[PDB]
Amino acid sequence: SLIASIGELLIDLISVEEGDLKDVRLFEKHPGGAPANVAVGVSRLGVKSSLISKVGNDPFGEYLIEELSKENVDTRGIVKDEKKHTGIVFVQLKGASPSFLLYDDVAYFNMTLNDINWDIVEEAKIVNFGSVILARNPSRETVMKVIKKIKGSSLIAFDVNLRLDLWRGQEEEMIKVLEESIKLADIVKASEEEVLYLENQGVEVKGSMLTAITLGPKGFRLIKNETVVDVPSYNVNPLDTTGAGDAFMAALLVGILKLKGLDLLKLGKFANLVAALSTQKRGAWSTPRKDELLKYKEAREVLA
Amino acid sequence: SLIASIGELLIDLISVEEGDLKDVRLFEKHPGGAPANVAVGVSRLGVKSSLISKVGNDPFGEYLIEELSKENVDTRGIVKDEKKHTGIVFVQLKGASPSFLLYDDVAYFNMTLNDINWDIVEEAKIVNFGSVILARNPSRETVMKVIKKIKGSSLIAFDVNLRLDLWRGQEEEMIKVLEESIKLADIVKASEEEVLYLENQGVEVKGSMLTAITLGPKGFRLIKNETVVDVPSYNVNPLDTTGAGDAFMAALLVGILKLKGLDLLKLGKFANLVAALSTQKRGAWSTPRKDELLKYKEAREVLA
Ligand SMILES: Nc1ncnc2c1ncn2[C@@H]1O[C@H](COP(=O)(O)OP(=O)(O)NP(=O)(O)O)[C@@H](O)[C@H]1O
Repeated sequence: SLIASIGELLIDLISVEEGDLKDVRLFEKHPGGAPANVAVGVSRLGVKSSLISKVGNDPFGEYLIEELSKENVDTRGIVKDEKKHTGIVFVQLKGASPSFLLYDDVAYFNMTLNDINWDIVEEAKIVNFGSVILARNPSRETVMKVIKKIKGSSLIAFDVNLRLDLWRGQEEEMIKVLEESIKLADIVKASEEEVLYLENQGVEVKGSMLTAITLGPKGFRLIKNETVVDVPSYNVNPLDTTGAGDAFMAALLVGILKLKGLDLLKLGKFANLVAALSTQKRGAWSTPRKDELLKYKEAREVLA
Repeated sequence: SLIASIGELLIDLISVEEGDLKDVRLFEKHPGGAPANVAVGVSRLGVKSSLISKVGNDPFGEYLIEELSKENVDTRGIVKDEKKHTGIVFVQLKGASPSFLLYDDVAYFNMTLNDINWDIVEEAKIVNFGSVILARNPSRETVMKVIKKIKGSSLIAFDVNLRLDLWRGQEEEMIKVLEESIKLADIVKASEEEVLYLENQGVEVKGSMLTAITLGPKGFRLIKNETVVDVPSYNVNPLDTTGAGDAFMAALLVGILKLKGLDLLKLGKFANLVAALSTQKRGAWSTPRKDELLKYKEAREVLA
């Protein structure tokens, strides 16, 4: 029962104080990258996890592999780039206007077909990927080729996770690769904003097997073949919602992998529980551990 | 008179705690880059200073330009790159073995001939550069062409500032460029360690007009045509010596510009004073300001 994530793996330099990145003085270093965040979540839920990515031959690349190893995420598919350094992004999560500065000339955007460990990806039942990694070549063509290649042997999950800043000057190609990725996906996760934006350009944001649309404060919605199920969010006191989204995706993939048929109700309750609890942990890796979850019936239904 | 510096301008992310960069958790952001440090030093000493470099069209590029402007440094020659981000370097100054992680695929290494403001360069009486910017093309060929084109129309200063990590795989090409740069230099500055490294590979570390060899805390030595002067450092209890070298250079260049002749005595004392006092300020921009210097006889002789 393997779940493989392929994409960006990087260092998040999170602003410690408020203000535009221009005026932030202090930063905290943490591991980041949607695919890596989900990989860690999947692992915490008790499912063997693998990450396919590329870091530089430097201290930060070493740091990320170490942190991933501590979470028991299979790191064999993470290649070290001798020319490009570990990906980094400076982020400001605070304030009404969260912002970021992502360095694109880095290792994870430099993946080529010869970097892919095919044994690992062919061994997975579900392969997860996002749009961020597709923002630049060679990683874009590489990822698309890998997906097209394993289609049929593995369920393909795609988190839209759209970041317009990463496509300035190539919006036409963006629409094309996103649409192509969606059509290749059995599982598609997106926000209503992303659904509107995309559909407002002739692109239908839907998975062939399952679609999950996040509604921010209203919770989320699980759509399958005209059968729609809405799930309001739990009312709790969040300490940090930074990793909620990826905690949700992890849960959703683990649930799909675990339950016989795709029972939207049980899946929704499980996903919801994981996300809700993730808000009680700090950081990008806030997914709760299997243990903390067994105390819940909505979790035993999928993990136990 | 105007002194122009050409080279790296970047963001220094300084480790807050000790330890390997892999483990450092907190980093403080500050403006950095030898040429920029010298540019600021020159302006503080009351001389018109211009910096020729390239930053990204991003928050950090804006931060650097703003900071330089607060120091009255002419930034007209600082170009914004639409394709590369602002240079950055993660730094560990603490410990027995300080280290760094310099991101090389950044804006300041991507300078082309059309990025150079020739008006500013030609108008300068002294043009200063260092070896770091020569680490990668196109900046390397660009800087060499500029120096060769003004050679003879302006004094040329070169701070060896040797960083081996930046030349791995190209150690031989390194020696060639340093040799040629030193030979194009009227004024050469280097530490005794560097002198013993180059001359040990058939490289003579000497300027055609003046040579400055530093000896760390002990002091420095000014050499001009077989005339060797030893300047023992003034006694001080250092708060931070990070910017001492660049403060020394800024002083050395302002002295050379102001002094009718090349009185190595009036030059030594001045540079010695400026460097010594710089140890009383924290950070890469530690050059004392002119107003703090007018209280010293050794300084008035040069500025007043
Ligand atoms: N503790 C100190 N007390 C007095 N003067 C100092 C002290 N440390 C440095 N200096 C002065 O500042 C000058 C700068 O030297 P240093 O910091 O070694 O710069 P550098 O030669 O560029 N070395 P680097 O660029 O770090 O490889 C010295 O030659 C001294 O004259």
